[PDB]
Amino acid sequence: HLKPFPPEFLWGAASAAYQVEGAWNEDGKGLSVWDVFAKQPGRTFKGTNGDVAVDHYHRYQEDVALMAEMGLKAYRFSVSWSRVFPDGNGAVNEKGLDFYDRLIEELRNHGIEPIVTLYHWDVPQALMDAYGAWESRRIIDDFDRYAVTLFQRFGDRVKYWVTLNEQNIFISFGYRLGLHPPGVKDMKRMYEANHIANLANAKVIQSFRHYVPDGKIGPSFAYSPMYPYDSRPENVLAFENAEEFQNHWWMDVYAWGMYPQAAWNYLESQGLEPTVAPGDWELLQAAKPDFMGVNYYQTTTVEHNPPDGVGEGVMNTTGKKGTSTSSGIPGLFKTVRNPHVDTTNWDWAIDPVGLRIGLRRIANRYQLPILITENGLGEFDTLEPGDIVNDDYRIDYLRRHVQEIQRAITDGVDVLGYCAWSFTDLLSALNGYQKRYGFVYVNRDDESEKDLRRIKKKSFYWYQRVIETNGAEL
Amino acid sequence: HLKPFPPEFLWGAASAAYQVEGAWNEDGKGLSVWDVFAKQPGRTFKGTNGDVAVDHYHRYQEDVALMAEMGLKAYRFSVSWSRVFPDGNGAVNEKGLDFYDRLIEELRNHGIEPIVTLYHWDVPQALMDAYGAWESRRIIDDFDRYAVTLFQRFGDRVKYWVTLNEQNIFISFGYRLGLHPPGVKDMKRMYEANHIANLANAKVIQSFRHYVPDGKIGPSFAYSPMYPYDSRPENVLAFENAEEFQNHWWMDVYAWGMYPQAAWNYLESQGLEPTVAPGDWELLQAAKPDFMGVNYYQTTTVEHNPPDGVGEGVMNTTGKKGTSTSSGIPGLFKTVRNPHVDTTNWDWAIDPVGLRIGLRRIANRYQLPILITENGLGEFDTLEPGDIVNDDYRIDYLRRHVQEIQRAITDGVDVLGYCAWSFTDLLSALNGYQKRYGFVYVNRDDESEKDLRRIKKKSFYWYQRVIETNGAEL
Ligand SMILES: O=P(O)(O)OC[C@H]1O[C@@H](O)[C@H](O)[C@@H](O)[C@H]1O
Repeated sequence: HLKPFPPEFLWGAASAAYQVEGAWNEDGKGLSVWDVFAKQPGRTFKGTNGDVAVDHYHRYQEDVALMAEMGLKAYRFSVSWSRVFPDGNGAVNEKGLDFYDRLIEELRNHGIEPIVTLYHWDVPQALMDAYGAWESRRIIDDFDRYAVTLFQRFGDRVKYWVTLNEQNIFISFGYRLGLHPPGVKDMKRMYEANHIANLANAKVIQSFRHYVPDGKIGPSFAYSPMYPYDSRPENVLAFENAEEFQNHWWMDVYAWGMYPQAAWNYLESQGLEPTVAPGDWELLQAAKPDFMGVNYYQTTTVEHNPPDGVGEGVMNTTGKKGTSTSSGIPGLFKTVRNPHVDTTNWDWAIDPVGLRIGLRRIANRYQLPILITENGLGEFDTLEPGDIVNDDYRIDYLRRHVQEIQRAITDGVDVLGYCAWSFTDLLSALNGYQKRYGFVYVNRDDESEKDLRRIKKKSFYWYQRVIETNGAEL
Repeated sequence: HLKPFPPEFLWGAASAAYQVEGAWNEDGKGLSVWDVFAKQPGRTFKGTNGDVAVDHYHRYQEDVALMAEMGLKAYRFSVSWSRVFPDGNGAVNEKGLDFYDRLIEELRNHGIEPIVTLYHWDVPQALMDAYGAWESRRIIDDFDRYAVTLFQRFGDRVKYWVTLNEQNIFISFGYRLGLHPPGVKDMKRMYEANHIANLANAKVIQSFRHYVPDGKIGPSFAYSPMYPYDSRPENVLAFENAEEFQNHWWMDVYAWGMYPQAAWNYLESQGLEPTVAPGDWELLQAAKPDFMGVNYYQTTTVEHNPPDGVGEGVMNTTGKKGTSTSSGIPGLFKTVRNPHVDTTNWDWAIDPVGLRIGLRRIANRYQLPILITENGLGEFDTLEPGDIVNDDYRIDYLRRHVQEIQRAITDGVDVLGYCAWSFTDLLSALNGYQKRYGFVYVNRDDESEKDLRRIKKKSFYWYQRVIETNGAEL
């Protein structure tokens, strides 16, 4: 006897500003770090970038009309900081705020709840130039000024807010793997920038309690739950290390204001632990979120990794299956193909039960409500003549994950909503346009913008029926 | 680089009153539930009982002398409730208090730290007769009065106190499996008596803060960390359920004062959740321990168990390897032999890495210091000519486990000490005398009581050398 989805369950879809808006230099918008980075040769798939993306900036009315047709209860989007402060921390660009005001008014006029993401990796380039952006404590008050600007302008109309989207990704990709701006490969700098982002997160949550006393706020963590390969004790210990280093390192700080101790000591032993200032722990412990935001796509299985073992592996950014290779931390753990699940063409594991496990782990460890801020299937789509897209593979993926959400709710996890990535097709920062996630196909590819026309996929009508039945009919 | 064991690490050994003392009816001692239960035919191995045990009650001076020869830093023993209150409540028996006074003086006069366990399974039969012992809230104030009596008489000389030893064992065995007093097979009653035991533990810890303000106290949990069989999502989920149901169910209450929510929901859905009265949560959440006590012998590997699957299985009280079979809870998990570790003749997993994992899990989840109150190998010993007991198998087990403790300490776990089970051979209620745990052989078996003379085993001299080098030489 499964519990039903609660009556006000937030059935949503999501996007991010750099990935969907376009209009990169219009109406006073400044450069973001992604404007600059993506135009460096070799940084993005086929040199794709967000100059135009899918032009949501100009076409938001058509897109919101499609959301209304679907019956979306919630739409999660991010605000482009460089539209609001073109130089990051100077005078406000009113035309920038006005875009998001028009967007929010469009959502509310169709009965859709806005979910505002403050930060989706696009800090203005001017802050990188002035002081290195997230690597400097100066960003704490600059991010707070920006957050409070949005809180005051939109807090009367927006109840649900996300602070940092996938801090573990934009920090580790920007400072350990060098795949995001600023392109650094330095573990000491990574953990320093990470600590500053933790403090910025806490500061803005503190501010939120003053400026939006009846709102709900949380970070959105890129959560891949770890599995041991088998019951060999060394592999279970590898799993303990992996879960703590990859997941508790972030979520313990979000929930408890404390880093986990075994991980801290391993970094201390390598001279990698971040610099801690007086007041840091007090701020991190005082900023309790209303929920843990969860971006979930796949689990990760790990096994023992000797001290001279595997480090950085090969990442699949082309969609040729089976091209990724194991990665890990020497002495702690390394990843291994999970033989009991299938994978996508980008080698992401398809593990709906892993979402139930992840939701249970967060509830069991932190007792926090969860907002699923991202989940979806990135795959090639074929436009068939007559403007038909039969993405049964995407329906099957979403269906099985939504079913496991219902089992977690029945277990006692307080799930507040589910936001599918993505509403329309959009730019994947590192994979181009052909790794599509949308309910709505956009007619363009990596070589041509074509006409950017919106075409409803079969998954569009499937999710429409999920929402109409409140998830009773999947 | 391994860290050294800290300078004041408590190198110890342990026993339990009913298993070691004898003198079951001397100096006004009342009958305990074990006095009565072990005399019923078929309850214990070959009808062995603790009428004489190894007669430590009359030979404690000899046993403490052997401790001083070995160089024990600490000795963990339990106090017999029926020696102190033959009735459970009512008049204190001064000759009962006087025995533990003489014991504690003997330990202190040889520079050995006493660790007093308040309760090891032997509630006076009178309380079982009057109101069902642990199934009644009356036991909360009666246990408290007993504990406070011990705090007042010995608080000045005893710093380390253990409240309930293996609450999960004497509750589950006594009310689910029917193998311990009172021999019940009723899960509803088990969870009621468990809840009262939780309240009793909390009340005594609160009293402890008043009466022994400079002491350290905690429960000692029988911890078998759970492993998933493999990375099949359904088997990881079985591991989440097993770890929560078998371990978090107790340790979450000890550390946070809360039951885990999914396990609670499962029990409530079966009409098995305990009765909560006003003020239960407040008391349980106020009673933070100074440490988590850990009795570790083995890990458990689990796998998926369908709704129509395995329940209770066969236990090995014989010593014939391969007799035990799988057990579990239908729909949640069932146990499976771990193909990657060896096992004893009683089918217990030999998994020293499992101890490090369990220590890491407790530190990672609760951030508590750990006192390892029990660890040992139960095996057959042969007395060879020349008073030689070559228990190399026992040395091998202990050495590997101590080595993993050192790695846990190096990882950052705060391990306060290590109490091997047991100092002398003693009585196993369900396994008899031939499953020996001691550093010191005791001359008796299940048939012949002989003279009970003490003989130092090879492992006695090994551990003497461990303590002498503070663990540098294993
Ligand atoms: O585009 P990707 O890398 O395939 O992932 C799909 C999406 O989910 C997460 O990674 C991010 O929050 C988004 O920026 C987007 O990347």
